[PDB]
Amino acid sequence: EKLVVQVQQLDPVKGNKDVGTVEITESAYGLVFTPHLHGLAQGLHGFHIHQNPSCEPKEKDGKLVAGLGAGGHWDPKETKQHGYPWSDNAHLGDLPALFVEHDGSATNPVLAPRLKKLDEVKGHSLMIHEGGDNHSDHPAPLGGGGPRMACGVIK
Amino acid sequence: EKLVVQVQQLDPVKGNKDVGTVEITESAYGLVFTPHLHGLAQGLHGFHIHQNPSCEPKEKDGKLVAGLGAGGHWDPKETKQHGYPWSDNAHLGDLPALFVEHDGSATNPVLAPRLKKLDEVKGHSLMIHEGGDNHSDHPAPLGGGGPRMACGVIK
Ligand SMILES: [Cu+2]
Ligand SMILES: [Cu+2]
Ligand SMILES: [Cu+2]
Ligand SMILES: [Cu+2]
Ligand SMILES: [Zn+2]
Ligand SMILES: [Zn+2]
Repeated sequence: EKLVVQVQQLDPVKGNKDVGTVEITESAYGLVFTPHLHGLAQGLHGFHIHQNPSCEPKEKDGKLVAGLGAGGHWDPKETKQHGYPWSDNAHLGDLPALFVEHDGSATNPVLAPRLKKLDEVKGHSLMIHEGGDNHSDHPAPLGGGGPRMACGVIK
Repeated sequence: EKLVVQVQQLDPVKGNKDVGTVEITESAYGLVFTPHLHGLAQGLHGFHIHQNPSCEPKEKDGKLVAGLGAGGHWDPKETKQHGYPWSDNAHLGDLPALFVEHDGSATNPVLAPRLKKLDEVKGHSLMIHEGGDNHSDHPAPLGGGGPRMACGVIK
C-alpha cells in the first residue's frame, strides 16, 4: 500500500545526509510521489528514476561525481529518449519536476501516470538533480538537470 | 489540436495586465496545461478550472474583489470536495499546482489525468491563486488558494 524512500543529499567526499523521504502510493491514475524533504536548494528540480539501486558516486579524472552508481535514467522500454511523464516516447523513469520551497522544503506530490504498481519501481534509484527539466534531450541532454543533488534507493 | 488561453494578472483598481498564455493539449494520459506566463508572484500556486467563463471582478461590501465572476471550482460530478488531480472524490477542475520561478515566469507543464478532451473544458475559466494548494478543504477551504491572482477564459 506504500513505499518510503530514504532520500539523502549527495556528497562523496564528506558524506550522505538524510534530507527526508518520498512516499510512493498507487492512485487510480498511476503512482504518486509525495515528498517530505527539508533543507534543499529552492526551485524546480529534475526528478527521475534511475537504473541501478545505488546512490554512491563514481569518480572520473579524480573528480568524484555524485550518484553515478545509479547509472542512467530507468528505460526498460528502450525509447532512448528523455521526455514528458505523459509521453510513451519518454524513459519510463521520467517524473514531473519536483518543487522545493523557499525554505528548502519539498511537499508537493506529483503523478507518474505510466507507472501503475509499486513493484515496477523497486530495485532502482530516485534522483533529484540540481537543475530543472524541460523534458527533452535538447538543448541539453536528459532535460538539463545536470549534477545529481539528491538520491535514494527504492526497496 | 490545441486551446490557447490568454491569461491576465487581475487588478480591479489599477487594471489587469496581460501575463501570457496557457496552452491546453490532449496527451495519451489526459489534458496537459503548458504555461508561458510572465510577471507573476513567485512560488507554488493553486491552479483550477472554475465554473463560469468569466474573469470579471464582483463588488463585495464596497470594494471589487478580483475574479469573483468566475464562480467556484468546476464540479460536474458534484463531489463537493476539493482534492487531488488523481482522486475521483475531488472537483473535476482540480489541477496540479503551478510553479512560478523566482523571476516571475511559469513554464513547467502539468497534467490533469481525469480530463480527456479539449471540448470538455470550454465554457469555463482557468484560475491561478495567490496561495498554494494542499488538495484538501482542511485546514483552509479549497486547498488554501485564497485570492485570485491571474485568470483566463477557456474558449
Ligand atoms: Cu516537514
Ligand atoms: Cu535523473
Ligand atoms: Cu516569454
Ligand atoms: Cu481556484
Ligand atoms: Zn529521462
Ligand atoms: Zn477544487
